[PDB]
Amino acid sequence: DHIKVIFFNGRGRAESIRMTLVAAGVNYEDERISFQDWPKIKPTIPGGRLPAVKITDNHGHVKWMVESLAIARYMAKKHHMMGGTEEEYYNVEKLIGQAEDLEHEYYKTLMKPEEEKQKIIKEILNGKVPVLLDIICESLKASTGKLAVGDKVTLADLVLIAVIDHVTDLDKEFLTGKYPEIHKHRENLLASSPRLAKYLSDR
Amino acid sequence: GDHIKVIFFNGRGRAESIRMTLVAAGVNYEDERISFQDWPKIKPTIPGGRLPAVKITDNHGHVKWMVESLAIARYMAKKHHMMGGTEEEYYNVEKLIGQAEDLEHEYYKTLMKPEEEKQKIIKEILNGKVPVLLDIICESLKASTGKLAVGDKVTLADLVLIAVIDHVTDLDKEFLTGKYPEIHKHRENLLASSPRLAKYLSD
Ligand SMILES: N[C@H](CCC(=O)N[C@@H](CS)C(=O)NCC(=O)O)C(=O)O
Ligand SMILES: N[C@H](CCC(=O)N[C@@H](CS)C(=O)NCC(=O)O)C(=O)O
Repeated sequence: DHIKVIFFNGRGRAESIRMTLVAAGVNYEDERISFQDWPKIKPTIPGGRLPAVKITDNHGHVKWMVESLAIARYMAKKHHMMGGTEEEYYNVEKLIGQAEDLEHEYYKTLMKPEEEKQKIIKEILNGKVPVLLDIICESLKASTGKLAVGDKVTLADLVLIAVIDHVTDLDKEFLTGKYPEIHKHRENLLASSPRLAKYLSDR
Repeated sequence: GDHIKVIFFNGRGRAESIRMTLVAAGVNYEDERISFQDWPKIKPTIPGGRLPAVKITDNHGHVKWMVESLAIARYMAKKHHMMGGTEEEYYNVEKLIGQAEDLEHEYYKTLMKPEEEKQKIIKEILNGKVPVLLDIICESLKASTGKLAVGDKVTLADLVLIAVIDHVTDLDKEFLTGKYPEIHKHRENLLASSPRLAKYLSD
């Protein structure tokens, strides 16, 4: 099996797929599509949207996967990162749903001109962003372990890291002196996963 | 002796997926609808401060709280064999869910806005992402190994899809008239496959 991850942006929707693969110790090839090449490549991608995952086997047969968090969930599930009980599974999904709500605020700021981007940033950072970070903080407090859910790595952990990095892309100081539980989550995570720590250090 | 209470405000909102999976599973529950007037006082009693939420009471009267609509839905669906029976069916369940939620998110752009502003946004999405997403869902449905969204039996993907199509039609009751045969065909196949849901929806 050759796994290829096809995407536009370096820390976009593909991050959860890449992080999931990295934490599982599964090898993959990154293929980044330029803004210039997209018109040509679009019709070749089932569904016409990125990110997408092209899996090619030993005999050269191709299976396609699309919808970032559907792919992420599938891989996580295969590598035991979707919780170990129905109840852990619920808590993995709760946190993902929370992180995705936060991500959606961030998305409001994306590919807009330097001007409109900063009016939206100011609106969300005084709006749903702190509300959602508080909700995530409380969710983290309720874990039975040191990570988002239980004591071992799940998709919840990886989706959370990616969304937090997005918030700090909007205001680098936003979590400075605040949300100890979030800061602590990342500490505990990089310790449970040398791979991810190594992946994230590089970029 | 679990008492399941579904707490919400809309009525055909984010709770719908929870209600529909309970209905399909033939699991009984109580609807508690929160009025605008009552929300200020009820809000601090809901963990997370957001609806919908599910309050589960045993025969002793201990409380377990569930929040995040699609985390609750997924947990219920998983418990009742509606999240696919293989890892690949599971991926396909999530793919369709992800597609439906993209559509839902366009619909949300129109909500709780004054009549005039709502008409400007409705026109934008209906000539933009809405038809693009409906075409993607149509092709997803075509790729099913059976007559429903994934395989031949009910999954969460089926219920999330019908909820989102009803939202599209709330925006323009004619939008799918003579279009998207596979979507109409899906709902047909679904009501037939689930008397309980057909009953639930007719009323
Ligand atoms: N539900 C999303 C859909 C992906 C999506 O909205 N892709 C955008 C960029 S992140 C895209 O490929 N736009 C190019 C196009 O649609 O032509 C996912 O997580 O996979
Ligand atoms: N967590 C997401 C979203 C929850 C959400 O945005 N709920 C809103 C309305 S649909 C809410 O209860 N807001 C009340 C408030 O925040 O004061 C879900 O349950 O699907």
